[PDB]
Amino acid sequence: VWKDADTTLFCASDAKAYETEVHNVWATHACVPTDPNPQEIHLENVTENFNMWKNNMVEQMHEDIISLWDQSLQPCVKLTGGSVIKQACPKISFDPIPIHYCTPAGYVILKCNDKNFNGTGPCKNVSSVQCTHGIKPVVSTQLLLNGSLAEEEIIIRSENLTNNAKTIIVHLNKSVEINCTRPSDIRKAYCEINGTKWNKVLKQVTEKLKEHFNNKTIIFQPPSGGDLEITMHSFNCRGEFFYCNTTQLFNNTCGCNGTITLPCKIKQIINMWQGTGQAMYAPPIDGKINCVSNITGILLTRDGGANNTSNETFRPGGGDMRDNWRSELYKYKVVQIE
Ligand SMILES: CNCc1ccc2c(c1)C[C@H](CNC(=N)N)[C@H]2NC(=O)C(=O)Nc1ccc(Cl)c(F)c1
Ligand SMILES: *[C@@H]1O[C@H](CO)[C@@H](O)[C@H](O)[C@H]1NC(C)=O
Ligand SMILES: *[C@@H]1O[C@H](CO)[C@@H](O)[C@H](O)[C@H]1NC(C)=O
Ligand SMILES: *[C@@H]1O[C@H](CO)[C@@H](O)[C@H](O)[C@H]1NC(C)=O
Ligand SMILES: *[C@@H]1O[C@H](CO)[C@@H](O)[C@H](O)[C@H]1NC(C)=O
Ligand SMILES: *[C@@H]1O[C@H](CO)[C@@H](O)[C@H](O)[C@H]1NC(C)=O
Ligand SMILES: *[C@@H]1O[C@H](CO)[C@@H](O)[C@H](O)[C@H]1NC(C)=O
Ligand SMILES: *[C@@H]1O[C@H](CO)[C@@H](O)[C@H](O)[C@H]1NC(C)=O
Ligand SMILES: *[C@@H]1O[C@H](CO)[C@@H](O)[C@H](O)[C@H]1NC(C)=O
Ligand SMILES: *[C@@H]1O[C@H](CO)[C@@H](O)[C@H](O)[C@H]1NC(C)=O
Ligand SMILES: *[C@@H]1O[C@H](CO)[C@@H](O)[C@H](O)[C@H]1NC(C)=O
Repeated sequence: VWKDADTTLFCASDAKAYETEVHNVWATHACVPTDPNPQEIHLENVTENFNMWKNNMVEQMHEDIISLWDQSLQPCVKLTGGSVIKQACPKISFDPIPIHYCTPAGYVILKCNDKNFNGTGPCKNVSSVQCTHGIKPVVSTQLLLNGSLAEEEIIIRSENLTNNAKTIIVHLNKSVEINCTRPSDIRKAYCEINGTKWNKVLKQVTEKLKEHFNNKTIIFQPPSGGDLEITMHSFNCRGEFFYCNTTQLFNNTCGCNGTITLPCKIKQIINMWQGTGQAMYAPPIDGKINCVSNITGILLTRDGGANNTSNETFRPGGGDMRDNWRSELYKYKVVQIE
């Protein structure tokens, strides 16, 4: 028998002791080795209530990735609270590895196994684990990359679908590849996407949004302002910060069924996701830079004033990295064995 409780977690990883890669190096000194023989125990006659939007596991993983990034990414110049920090800025090797989050003695992790569980409310197929599965701390906006997929249906996850400032997390069941490259202006980059698969999955998601918003007309629109970090789909590829224009995906047109080519730029000055200010890095490395990533989720914000209007308007959201961890941690919760 158990009780809801918060506790300090510890991380586990398949990290290589001989790697120079920064994620491996952080987990070699901050995490344990993954359990060589994990045990999931299904708990019968048991229904449990979950809530991904009030889950302390998210804020603890957030804390970890903050610290991994400040130990691994060394910008030339940091501009925080008036201070201006000059540093060394060698190029690093960057490629995230899965992290597992594990309870200490006396506590345990309950797992929701309902395939169409939306994130809040009851779960009747519940298991028990000592560690979560392997989660990749991928930092990005608009699109959630290299994550896990919904088992059955596309799932809409939000704290309050009526609050328009409450972000929406769309969990796909079919991943779409995005192939982003800077070949051998050295900051010009691009991304290739199957419009065939994108527009079909996009149409499937607007069907899902009709269910939650009284059959109304779903309209996709580009971000209506902000810094480049949220107006573009931004991510780190091998240590370089990419900024990609995604208006061709957030578009209601679809003569369009081939490959979509998104324009991208590698930026050296960025607004940090940790909130601490600005940072400037060094020019990108020699040679072809290439990352192929799975799109497994979308982040969205709904427009306002349409209380009386016939349609609903959704634009690609992002910015708060806590929602990125929420999208992989939603099915877990820590409880104290009483
Ligand atoms: C409704 N949303 C609220 C909202 C909106 C925008 C933002 C926050 C919250 C937080 C954060 C504030 N910090 C700041 N303004 N300097 C700011 N996020 C970021 O700057 C950010 O993610 N950058 C970033 C860096 C690198 C990569 Cl690869 C990347 F993919 C993204
Ligand atoms: C509970 O979840 C498991 C794992 O996903 C799956 O086999 C099935 O949906 C459920 N099985 C039982 C016995 O409850
Ligand atoms: C999720 O399901 C619960 C009931 O299990 C319901 O109260 C809530 O409105 C649902 N939210 C969404 C976004 O579907
Ligand atoms: C991408 O998705 C496919 C299937 O959806 C899977 O086989 C592959 O391992 C995924 N890659 C990553 C990095 O998640
Ligand atoms: C994903 O879920 C949607 C329901 O929104 C469904 O129509 C679609 O067929 C599913 N795709 C797969 C591959 O199961
Ligand atoms: C969702 O937000 C609306 C708008 O403020 C609010 O009136 C409503 O109470 C919220 N829904 C819930 C279930 O709290
Ligand atoms: C990614 O794009 C590059 C350049 O367009 C190409 O050489 C490579 O084969 C692509 N990879 C995949 C998996 O499509
Ligand atoms: C929404 O539209 C579908 C169309 O298949 C219909 O079956 C359903 O009853 C409608 N719901 C509402 C609330 O109008
Ligand atoms: C993205 O491209 C469109 C034209 O396709 C352009 O109007 C828009 O300004 C671009 N996005 C940003 C953030 O500049
Ligand atoms: C888009 O996906 C389909 C799979 O349904 C694949 O056959 C096709 O090659 C992809 N697009 C391109 C341009 O190759
Ligand atoms: C997704 O995974 C592949 C292989 O694991 C990797 O090359 C790519 O860089 C990842 N995507 C991002 C955005 O890091």
